[PDB]
Amino acid sequence: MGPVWRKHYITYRINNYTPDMNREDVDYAIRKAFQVWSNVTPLKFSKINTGMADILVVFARGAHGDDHAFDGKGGILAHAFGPGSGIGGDAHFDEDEFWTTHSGGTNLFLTAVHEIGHSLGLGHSSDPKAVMFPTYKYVDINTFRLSADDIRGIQSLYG
Ligand SMILES: NC(=O)[C@H](CCC(=O)O)NC(=O)[C@H](CCC(=O)O)NC(=O)[C@@H](CC(=O)NO)Cc1cc(-c2ccc(-c3cccc(Cl)c3)cc2)no1
Ligand SMILES: [Ca+2]
Ligand SMILES: [Ca+2]
Ligand SMILES: [Ca+2]
Ligand SMILES: [Zn+2]
Ligand SMILES: [Zn+2]
Repeated sequence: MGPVWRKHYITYRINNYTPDMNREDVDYAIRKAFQVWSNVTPLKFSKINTGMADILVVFARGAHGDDHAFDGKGGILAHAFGPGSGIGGDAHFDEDEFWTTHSGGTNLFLTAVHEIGHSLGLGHSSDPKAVMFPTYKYVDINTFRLSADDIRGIQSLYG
């Protein structure tokens, strides 16, 4: 019962890239994270490099221009705004973390799946198996799957 996008074609743009990973790996992680949600909804996501994207993906540090300042290494890893114009939908990742493609540091893909959930209108789950649970936990990314609770949540918003 949070806000939803009132359309099924949603664009995203990667505003900037963490130096922790190569650009191609950031692109891949974000694309795959969007795919997780498109797989179970009518939503389609297209990356754009120019224009006005709905969801802006940002890596930033500390106080970074909104009311949700980061806290340095550890603690909060990322945050995102629910659907709406402007900053609505945007997903922000704390550059003070060490973003990775793997089990070391903080896995970008898994964190992005969680944040994009918020960008689409989901809140937190109390189900410890849900990607929308409030605390990060590395799982085998090649066997990762949305929980039934996550699928219930997103299908209740779209479709
Ligand atoms: N406490 C911890 O274990 C870590 C430690 C961080 C560190 O020191 O490096 N920190 C967090 O988990 C923080 C705690 C923040 C707080 O409440 O104080 N959580 C986050 O930063 C969240 C913040 C948030 O909710 N943003 O919207 C970000 C977050 C949530 C996840 C997510 C990913 C996968 C899963 C998961 C769980 C079970 C199964 C599966 Cl398949 C996946 C569920 C959650 N990824 O990013
Ligand atoms: Ca936006
Ligand atoms: Ca932090
Ligand atoms: Ca970093
Ligand atoms: Zn922010
Ligand atoms: Zn969250």
